[PDB]
Amino acid sequence: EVKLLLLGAGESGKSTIVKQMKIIHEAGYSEEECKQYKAVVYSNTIQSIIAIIRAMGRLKIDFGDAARADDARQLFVLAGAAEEGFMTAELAGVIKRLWKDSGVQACFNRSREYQLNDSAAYYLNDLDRIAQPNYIPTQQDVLRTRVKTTGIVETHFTFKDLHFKMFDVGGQRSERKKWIHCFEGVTAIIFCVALSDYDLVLMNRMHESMKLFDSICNNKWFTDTSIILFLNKKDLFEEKIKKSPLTICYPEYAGSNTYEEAAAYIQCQFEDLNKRKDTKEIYTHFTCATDTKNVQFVFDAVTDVIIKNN
Amino acid sequence: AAREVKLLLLGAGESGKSTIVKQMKIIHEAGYSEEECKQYKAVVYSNTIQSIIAIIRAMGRLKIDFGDAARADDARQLFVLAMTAELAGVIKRLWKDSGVQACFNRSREYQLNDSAAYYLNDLDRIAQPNYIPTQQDVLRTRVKTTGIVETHFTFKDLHFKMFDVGERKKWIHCFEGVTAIIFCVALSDYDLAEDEEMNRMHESMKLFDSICNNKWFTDTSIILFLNKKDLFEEKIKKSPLTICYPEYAGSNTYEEAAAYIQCQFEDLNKRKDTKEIYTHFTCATDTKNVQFVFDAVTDVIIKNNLPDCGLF
Ligand SMILES: Nc1nc2c(ncn2[C@@H]2O[C@H](COP(=O)(O)OP(=O)(O)O)[C@@H](O)[C@H]2O)c(=O)[nH]1
Ligand SMILES: Nc1nc2c(ncn2[C@@H]2O[C@H](COP(=O)(O)OP(=O)(O)O)[C@@H](O)[C@H]2O)c(=O)[nH]1
Repeated sequence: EVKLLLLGAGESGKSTIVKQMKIIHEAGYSEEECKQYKAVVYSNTIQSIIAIIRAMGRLKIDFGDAARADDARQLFVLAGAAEEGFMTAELAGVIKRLWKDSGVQACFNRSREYQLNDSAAYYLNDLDRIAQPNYIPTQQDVLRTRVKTTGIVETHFTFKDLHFKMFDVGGQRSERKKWIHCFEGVTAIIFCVALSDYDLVLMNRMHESMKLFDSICNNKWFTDTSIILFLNKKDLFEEKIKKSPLTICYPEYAGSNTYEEAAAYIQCQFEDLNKRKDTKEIYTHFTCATDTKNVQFVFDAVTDVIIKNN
Repeated sequence: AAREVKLLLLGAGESGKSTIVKQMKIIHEAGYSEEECKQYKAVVYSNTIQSIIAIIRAMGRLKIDFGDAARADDARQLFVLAMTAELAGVIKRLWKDSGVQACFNRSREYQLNDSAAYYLNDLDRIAQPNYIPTQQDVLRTRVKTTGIVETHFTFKDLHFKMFDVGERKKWIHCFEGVTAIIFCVALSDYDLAEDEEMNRMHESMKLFDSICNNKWFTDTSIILFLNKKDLFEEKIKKSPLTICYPEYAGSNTYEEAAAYIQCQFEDLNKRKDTKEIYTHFTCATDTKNVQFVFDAVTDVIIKNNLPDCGLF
């Protein structure tokens, strides 16, 4: 029986990794279980479009089809009386026309300049499928779900004759930091880093993640804890690096803005934080948390290592 | 912030901690929507199944026979069949058998969910192919808590953070600035964990003794919830408190037994001069009572554990 502790800044993907464990080892999501997330998908979806639109204002930008001005105001009024767990084709229509707007899509691409759900685009596009009244959220839909984790979530599953007891720690900064403390001496830690946070001006979000990793990695609490590093959201990174310069996050970066090199660099910047390199090793994997195939492959490796290290 | 309140739910398990949690959602936020409830259809069924199963499976250990020998058939199916309107049938019939009912009445002899009768006596409306469980049905569900559950709610201009730990031991101390502890006690447990050392009540007492006197919570208000008083109100009429406190010489009446049990718990406070215990007789499943109780709880927190910040 092993105790794995998902760690890392919010939105790095701890939760998504939990679901993948469910989907990959125990059973997954019954058409029944999925139905549960209908309200979350709607919530996320509406949240995504509102954010983008409410951003057009600040970033000073006009809608494509001048008429979308009506749908904009409509969006809000309909978001208020929204009966969670169900979305009206009326609202479904408002979002749809807005998402297909020239100026709105322009704001969407200027996404880094504000806060926007990673899943924003994924849901919005599939809006036709999701707007249906009988719509049953797919496993991917569930995986793309974004819900702030509170308290500590604990999942169980057996893999390779091993009883895994995983832990995702939500809660505020301090008590979280304090909960981590009562987690000193865990079999393993899977620290997640959202690679796509390099170009975000949230200190830098990436450096923040780094600072956090530095603490966990060189912390006396985990001197016998397999520090596993998930350089996650590699997909969003790839689509992003070809437009945004890694320099934004690392001015001391001489390489080129290409997935391979930049990714490699980020991995370097994190691994370099490890002080006791001769004593303890960092097991890294570039991941796409939402990608089940990727995560199974990756978790396979994590297990193997876990097995040896003990 | 001064208007931040950290609440920790403690107690023995099946003592009503999560029921309080569920209640905080129903009272201070929205409650369980038609959809959300539908989510619990399964647990309500499993709860129901393991309950009737627990009864039958116990008839044996207690040398009990079915009323009408015809049920022995349904007994067989129940197992080799585990909801279908067929299952609903084997249940209803078994739930009516005199012998079963008699086994159900000796529940203290074995382990049985407290919502057993509730569900079973409502099996019809429940087994309905178009069953949408009620908040109450949700409230009566039983499902082990894992990890740490957290609930946020604003009430009386206070921002509450309530925690329920899933077993729970060194994690209770893993909290900082805990404003208050709501310790739950299952009153109806007096006449019955594992018949190992002491009975549930004494277990709970050990638990409370440990917490009530812990110096880590010296600045934490100790709220005691003598819970499941509704179930307690019934058992005291047909089961002596002596089963739990052999030295008990009082009458087996709600009022007297309840007071006694309160005393046994409050006596444990080894710091009567400095630390006060705020006791409440509750029915975690009763939304009305919970809010009433919780309203009193906050006034206590406001009036005893908060800086002069404006609420009092
Ligand atoms: N595109 C993409 N999205 C991801 C990936 N991992 C997580 N997400 C999404 O990013 C958001 C945050 O994920 P979550 O697990 O909640 O992060 P957490 O707060 O660290 O637990 C959710 O919408 C996830 O579905 C990924 O690798 N690629
Ligand atoms: N009738 C009745 N049932 C209760 C009461 N409190 C809790 N229950 C039930 O007792 C069972 C266990 O409660 P739960 O909150 O899970 O206890 P926990 O293990 O301390 O969290 C559930 O079926 C609850 O619905 C009560 O006050 N009256």
